[PDB]
Amino acid sequence: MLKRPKTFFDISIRGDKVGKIVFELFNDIVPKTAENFRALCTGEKGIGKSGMPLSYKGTMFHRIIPQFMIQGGDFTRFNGTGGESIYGMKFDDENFKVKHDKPGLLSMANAGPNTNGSQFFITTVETPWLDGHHCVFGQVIEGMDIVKQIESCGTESGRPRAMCMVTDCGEM
Amino acid sequence: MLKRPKTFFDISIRGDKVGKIVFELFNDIVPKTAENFRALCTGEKGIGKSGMPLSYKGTMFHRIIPQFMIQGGDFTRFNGTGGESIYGMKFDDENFKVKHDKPGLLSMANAGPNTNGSQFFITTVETPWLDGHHCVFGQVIEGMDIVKQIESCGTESGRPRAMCMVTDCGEM
Repeated sequence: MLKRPKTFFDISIRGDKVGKIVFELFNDIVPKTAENFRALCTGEKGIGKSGMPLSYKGTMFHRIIPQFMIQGGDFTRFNGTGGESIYGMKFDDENFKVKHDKPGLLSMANAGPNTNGSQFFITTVETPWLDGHHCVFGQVIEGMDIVKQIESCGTESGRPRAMCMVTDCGEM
Repeated sequence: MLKRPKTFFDISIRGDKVGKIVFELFNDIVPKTAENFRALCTGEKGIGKSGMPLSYKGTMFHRIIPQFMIQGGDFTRFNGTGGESIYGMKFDDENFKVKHDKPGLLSMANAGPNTNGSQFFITTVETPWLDGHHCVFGQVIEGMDIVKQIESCGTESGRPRAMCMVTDCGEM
């Protein structure tokens, strides 16, 4: 019998520590996707195939769209073109059971079907149009205000107006 | 009678504060170029033409080449395609009096002649091949170890292996 894992990001904005976001991952619904996020928070898998630490520590939210989502998780290229899962470069969309039906959902970014690596995004609104297309695997249980601070650094193109960093992360 | 201005960057690497770099700017040799760096350290010019704060606070070293230089200063795009001077988008190469003849020199990055904005770079070796082509305008007087820590995050393509941030900056 397994519990939902908890992870956290420590956030800083524009160089200043702002607080902590705490996630709960649905390992009961998408075990393989949740477990990817869990390991990348802990860095426990060491050095990935790209020769980089498999860890969100020191990563940026490189795409931020107000009234939509914030996106991060690229720890090989820090610009949205990289990232790597614990399973390899890419892994398949596990399932689409959970809907983007509320704010503060954790969901896998992808460049098409079954291209999951390490990039994730956090919704700040309902985004049902992403249902069936991005795999929701956990939710924000603490720190939605921090999410809304990062969101407030965004533009409609997604280009950020400020650098928001995961300065530390791990499992609680 | 004017003294050389001093500025500083507070650095963090991979999310951890590492220390401070202190510069001395040759306002006696390149007054207009030094003054651009001075203002952008203080943020005193407020909001630039691109609608962003004219400030290095929260900016990244987006290009890092070991046994060469580290490059930062893009506060409009955070990837090497942006930046803005206090004089406008671009300003002319002031002069080329000072040579890239020692480590720890501050020099203006450019995409060709007279395209100076806000991107700078710090040499960690002698780079005489950049003489006559990039405008040297100050030097590192404290924290060369921090420069060498950032450099150690680089690759030969210039892609960084870690996120090194100016978390605070100003004039001393």
